[PDB]
Amino acid sequence: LKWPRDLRPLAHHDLLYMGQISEEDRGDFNATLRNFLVPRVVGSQKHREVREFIVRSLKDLDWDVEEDCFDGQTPHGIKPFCNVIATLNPSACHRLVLACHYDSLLHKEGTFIGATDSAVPCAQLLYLARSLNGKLQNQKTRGDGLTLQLVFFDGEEAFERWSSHDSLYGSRHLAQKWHEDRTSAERLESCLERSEIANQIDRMEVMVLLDLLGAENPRFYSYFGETQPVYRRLVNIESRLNDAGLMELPRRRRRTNYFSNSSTVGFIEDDHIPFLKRSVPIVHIIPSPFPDVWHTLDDNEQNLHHPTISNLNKIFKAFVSEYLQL
Ligand SMILES: [Zn+2]
Repeated sequence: LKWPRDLRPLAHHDLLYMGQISEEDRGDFNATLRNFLVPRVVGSQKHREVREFIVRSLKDLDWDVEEDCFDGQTPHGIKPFCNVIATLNPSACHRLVLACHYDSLLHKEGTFIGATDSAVPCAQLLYLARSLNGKLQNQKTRGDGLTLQLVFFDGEEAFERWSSHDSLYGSRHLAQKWHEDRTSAERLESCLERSEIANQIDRMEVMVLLDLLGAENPRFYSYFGETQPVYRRLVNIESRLNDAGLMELPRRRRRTNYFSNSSTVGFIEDDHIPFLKRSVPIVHIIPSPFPDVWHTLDDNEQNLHHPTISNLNKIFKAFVSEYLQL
């Protein structure tokens, strides 16, 4: 089966531009990232501050922002949860959805920053919205029926031992909410010819979920055959960036190889699951293996690898540009 949207290769000019960074771009990203490098456990003041910062940053860019708030039972009692959904053009039928979670694990051993999990992904999504703002606002005027949507899930982490009932609180809630929210092509702006739209979940054209990013030398694989055409664009973009000499490497004459051209046999539970169960196509941008710092007190700021983060930001910027033809 072909991808429902013909995927036009990024022109060289655009690839080079998406692959550059000024030191002020680096500084802008780091400034954004500092806002997330704090404990943000569900129910806490800093958690509320982080949500407020996400919401304000995106409202300031003239995105439509929904705070999807609810209370849910947990092994620790009733807890408040608030997903944040930012949509560049609400009326556009189809959404390229980029996602991550913004809560941090309540770690039994002490204060836990969750720098890779997922403070960096949070910052990457905001940095994309900020750095591509002009181009995105231009794209929004086309009436082409496609837009960008950013979802910051709350309550990804378990309070106790990960289970179907203790984990993915925000994503389980949102997927069900959108599945039950009925709509059709006539109510929406420029749906593709062959689109079957019965509810809001059908408008998610593909969900690209970023998680556990920020450690050196991540290895990604295509986890879903369904989105192999999309995944292959990340492979190609990374290859073109290396060919252009636009990746930061430790030594001359090396290449990044983050996006492997293989598939793996690996089952990961994450925020994508409740959407996958409802036929949303998923690209899961998560390393295999997980970073060594995963769910340890060492998942902190100093253990981030900034050259890797810069390289990923170039891939992601080029990918959004290519998908939306910015
Ligand atoms: Zn985690």
